[PDB]
Amino acid sequence: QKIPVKVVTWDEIVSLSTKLAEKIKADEYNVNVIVAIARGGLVPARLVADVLGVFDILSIKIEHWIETASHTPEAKVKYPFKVDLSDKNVLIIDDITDTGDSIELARKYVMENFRPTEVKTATLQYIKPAAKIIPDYYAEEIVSWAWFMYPWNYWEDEINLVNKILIERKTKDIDINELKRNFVESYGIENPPISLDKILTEMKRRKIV
Amino acid sequence: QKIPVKVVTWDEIVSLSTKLAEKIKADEYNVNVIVAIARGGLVPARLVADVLGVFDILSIKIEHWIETASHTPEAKVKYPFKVDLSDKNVLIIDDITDTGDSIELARKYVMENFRPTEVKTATLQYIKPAAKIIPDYYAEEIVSWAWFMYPWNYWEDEINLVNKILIERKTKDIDINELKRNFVESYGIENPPISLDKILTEMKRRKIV
Ligand SMILES: Nc1ncnc2[nH]cnc12
Ligand SMILES: Nc1ncnc2[nH]cnc12
Repeated sequence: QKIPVKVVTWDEIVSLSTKLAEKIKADEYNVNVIVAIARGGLVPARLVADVLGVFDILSIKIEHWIETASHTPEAKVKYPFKVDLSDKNVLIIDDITDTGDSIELARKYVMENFRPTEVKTATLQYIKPAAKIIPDYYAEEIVSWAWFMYPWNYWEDEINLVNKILIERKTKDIDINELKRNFVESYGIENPPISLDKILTEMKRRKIV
Repeated sequence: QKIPVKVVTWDEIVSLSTKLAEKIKADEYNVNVIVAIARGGLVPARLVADVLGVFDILSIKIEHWIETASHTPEAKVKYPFKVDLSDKNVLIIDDITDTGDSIELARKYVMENFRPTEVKTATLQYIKPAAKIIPDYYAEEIVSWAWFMYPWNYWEDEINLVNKILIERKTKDIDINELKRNFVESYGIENPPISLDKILTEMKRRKIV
């Protein structure tokens, strides 16, 4: 019932994004167009583009669906479109390769619909034990599964982590102090980037509580 | 010949992005889809999405062209596509409104090709004196023109700032100490986020020097 959670800072994102770009430099892959996987790849896409000198970034939104009875997972491009990237070297970017389901779909999608000369894949992180497909480049190998909390995800991640606690509670409990204590117990996070009272307020606004 | 340059940190981006989101919360605009203007809007787009709870982000790349003899400016969507966003509330996001040429184009483009129920515009910064169009939301009003150096633009911006200095001189064996001095004199930057020796190396790699 504990979940391993790792808080990632902006300094780490800069550091990881730069290291990722350096691998691509060293490999002398000449990137013309970066395709970001939305939403997780937008930020790393931009930073890699800055270091490598890539002017053209596009994005595709990938949704993840689960069938209730079978527990079957399915990944889908939402708002799919076509453009002509023939004559271009494409780099697909996302934040993390977990199962590898996302970069697998992105790669197929891009090859069929953008028809680029070449395609490669890159993510900041790569979970060795979990990944069915290995991205062509990654900045950091992860050998033990954890949930990575990115700085562009602090609100949503904390909202979901709070929710996971609240639905266990047999009797409602507003004592923010209980909530904070559980957060430490369950997630190992003594100081959430966004304070839990702010998270609660926002959950109310959204009609989540 | 001096250029007013403002270095923007990540802490400022987080702060600005959040303030921008708060204005949108307060205004009770219910955003379904964020359309980011690439490349400048990708990062702010992501952060705003996190704070507001928006799952769908798309992007359009906007180029800026200048006619040599006439000095006529023209902004153009590159790799244009169409998708169906009817029944959706769209928020278009960019880093800065300078002339306003970009958000003007984006807005027209989006209404004509995505066909959303409603469209609004947002940027982190807005230059009052320069802007011919005004974004619906902005985090910070700028009353005196400056070049804003964003954290996702440090390499490219510094490369261009270095170049502007090098073309004034004839003597072609680059003195780094001279270069650093000029950087302070021309831009007011004593401590560039990326060290100029790294910038120079990268300019070489790209065949810029
Ligand atoms: N392990 C993980 N951490 C953060 N984001 C993810 N998205 C999919 N898997 C993830
Ligand atoms: N004044 C400015 N600062 C940073 N980026 C820009 N892009 C267009 N105008 C800009």
